[PDB]
Amino acid sequence: MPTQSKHASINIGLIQAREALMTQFRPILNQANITDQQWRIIRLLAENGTLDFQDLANQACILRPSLTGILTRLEKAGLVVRLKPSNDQRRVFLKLTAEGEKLYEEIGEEVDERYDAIEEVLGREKMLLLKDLLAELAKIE
Amino acid sequence: SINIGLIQAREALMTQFRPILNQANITDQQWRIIRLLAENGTLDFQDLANQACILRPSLTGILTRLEKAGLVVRLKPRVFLKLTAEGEKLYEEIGEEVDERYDAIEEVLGREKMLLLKDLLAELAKIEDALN
Ligand SMILES: O=C(O)Cc1ccc(O)cc1
Repeated sequence: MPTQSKHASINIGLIQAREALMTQFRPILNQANITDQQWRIIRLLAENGTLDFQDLANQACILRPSLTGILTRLEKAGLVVRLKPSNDQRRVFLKLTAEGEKLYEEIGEEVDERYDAIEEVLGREKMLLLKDLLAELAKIE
Repeated sequence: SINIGLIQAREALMTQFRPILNQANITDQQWRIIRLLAENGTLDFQDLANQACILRPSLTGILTRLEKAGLVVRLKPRVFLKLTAEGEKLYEEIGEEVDERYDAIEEVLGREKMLLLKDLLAELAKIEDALN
């Protein structure tokens, strides 16, 4: 065995943590016919109201051409609508439709159950702390 | 959303470490595997798959290339995996630059916050098992 690095990999910790959430969320998403990437988008559009294409890619962490393809499909499905701003000719905003909002709620409630279970166990204070630290690490640069 | 927060925090780390891994001509997945092997000493294929969060056929491909590069050895003739001498060496020289970038990050957020995050992730993982 070599000498361990000074810092443990926060990266691997982040990856294992999200993957443990996904095994709990995978059957929920499968039944609603929604992928992991699709739900990141759906939950972000619901919670932010709207995001422009560029901000949506950064926050959902999806490569840009792949996001376009996903968006195209979500629009054809009637879940996502494009919003154009009167002060920028190229910039595109995205928002859930009525159908998209309803889908968010019915999936959102199922998903939130595990978040609630963890929160009743870990405590609201710690839960907030974890969310705030992730956001502080994420907003670096 | 802890889910979304987790992936955003990860994407932010990636940007900090990308230049280090690319200069070494190593991918995130390859580095992930090298670290897990280095830090566990020896692992079976399945355990490696689970800890790296990589599906088995995709892992086989990555392992195939790490072996051809002389960094990883399969134990032959359930399959076990181990780093070579060179793989260990690579872990140390890349690992040092990686620790350096972590020191810089820790200076931005603060050591206490970094430790808090590590502690909460560890507590999160132990809640997940308990609930199940
Ligand atoms: O945790 C590490 O080992 C550093 C690292 C972080 C993110 C990434 O994508 C690659 C390496």
